[PDB]
Parts: sequence; C-alpha cells; structure tokens
Amino acid sequence: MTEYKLVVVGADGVGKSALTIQLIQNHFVDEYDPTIEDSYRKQVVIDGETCLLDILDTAGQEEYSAMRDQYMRTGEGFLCVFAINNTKSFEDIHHYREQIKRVKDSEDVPMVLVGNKCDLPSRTVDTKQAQDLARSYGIPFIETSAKTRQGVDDAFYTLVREIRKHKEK
Ligand SMILES: COC(=O)CCc1nc2c(N3CC(N(C)C)C3)nc3c(F)c(-c4cc(O)cc5ccccc45)c(CCC#N)cc3c2n1[C@H]1[C@H]2CN[C@@H]1C2
Ligand SMILES: Nc1nc2c(ncn2[C@@H]2O[C@H](COP(=O)(O)OP(=O)(O)O)[C@@H](O)[C@H]2O)c(=O)[nH]1
Ligand SMILES: [Mg+2]
Repeated sequence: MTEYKLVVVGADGVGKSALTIQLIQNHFVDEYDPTIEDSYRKQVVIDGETCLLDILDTAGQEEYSAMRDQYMRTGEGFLCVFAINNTKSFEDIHHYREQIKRVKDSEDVPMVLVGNKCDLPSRTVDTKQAQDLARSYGIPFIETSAKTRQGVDDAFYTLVREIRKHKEK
C-alpha cells in the first residue's frame, strides 16, 4: 500500500468539507462547521494500486507563519477548489497556486483545479474560463458536486495520478 498526503484548498464556502466527507462517507453533509480544519483517511484501489489517501480539509483564518508554511509543505498534491456560482472563489485560485509553489519551492507541484457545486443552476464561472485557467497552469480541470457525488472520485483519483506522474519525472 502507498500513502498519499492530499490537501484541499480554496475559499471559505466552496465545498471543501462537503467534498471531503462525500469521499470518506458517501453522503452529503450540509453546513459542516466552517472553522474546523481536520484530516481523514480513505483506503481505495486506484488503477490496481491500494492507496491510503490522507486528506487535509483546510479551514480558518488567512495567516502565514513558518509553522503554517511547514504544514502546507507536507502536502504531496493539492485540490484547488472554487465554486461555479462564486466568481471571487475562482479569482482566488491564482493565490492558492502561488502559495503552494512558494512553500514547496517548486514550479511543478501536483494540482487539480476543481469547479464544485455543478448541480446548481446559478452558474457565474463558465466551463471554458476554468478549462483555460487549468490549461495555463498545465493541470487537469474537473467539475464536481459534493451534493450528488458527480466528479468526486474523478477529482481525487486524478490528483493521485498527477502525483504518480510527478514521482516519475
Ligand atoms: C472568502 O474569504 C476567505 O476564504 C477567508 C479565508 C481564507 N482566505 C485565505 C487566503 N486568501 C484570501 C485572500 N486575501 C488576500 C484576502 C488570500 N489565502 C490563504 C492562504 F494563502 C493560506 C496559506 C498560508 C501559508 O502560510 C501557506 C500556504 C500554502 C499553500 C496555500 C495556502 C497557504 C492559508 C493557510 C493555509 C491554507 N489553505 C489560508 C488562506 C485563506 N483563508 C483560509 C480559509 C479558506 N482558505 C483557507 C481556509
Ligand atoms: N448544492 C451544493 N451545495 C454544496 C456543495 N458543496 C457544498 N455545498 C454547500 O455549500 C456550503 C459550504 O460548504 P462547505 O463544505 O462548508 O465549504 P468549505 O467552507 O469550503 O468547507 C454548505 O452549505 C454546503 O452544504 C455542492 O456541490 N452543491
Ligand atoms: Mg470546511
């Protein structure tokens, strides 16, 4: 079995906790405490490999300490999540990407762009906008719904595949 340290980042309210819990428990949790940062394991077979996915669901205040940088640096791959109904969350993606590159001291960190809440009608960030951003970074884009589970396995499993490709460079 191989362990993978996955970190879920993005603005408050994009569905980081709901995506994490959907992966771990196969159910949609409404209004999970917005302040709580925590880690969960999922054991899963991906392309024949038994994987131990340790998933950090980030929360809390915007703060930069040396300890906070050290903790983020333990991530092997990052899900950069926005919500398709929240333009400001999409505009925050650049920041999260740059902070990941800063703490990892690398231009090439495993990352997937996730557009969550795809079950909602009130879409303000179009598929093309997200695809173009992801193309500019050289990373995959996956649309997800933590409500319906659409795309959830794809998002996490694609991230694992991106880590495996990085390990081979
Ligand atoms: C809508 O408002 C919010 O979402 C407020 C909450 C929020 N905004 C931001 C933020 N924003 C809002 C913008 N402001 C300028 C207004 C930038 N950057 C953050 C950032 F760069 C780091 C950060 C610090 C660090 O040392 C190293 C890192 C390495 C990789 C990735 C991130 C970090 C961290 C800590 C680690 C993580 N993730 C938090 C940031 C943040 N937060 C909090 C909530 C929502 N996202 C996190 C949980
Ligand atoms: N319709 C819908 N609601 C979602 C989805 N993901 C999260 N939510 C809701 O959006 C709010 C914020 O989700 P949460 O998981 O707390 O976001 P976090 O702050 O990024 O951890 C909650 O009310 C969730 O129930 C989704 O894919 N679809
Ligand atoms: Mg949360």
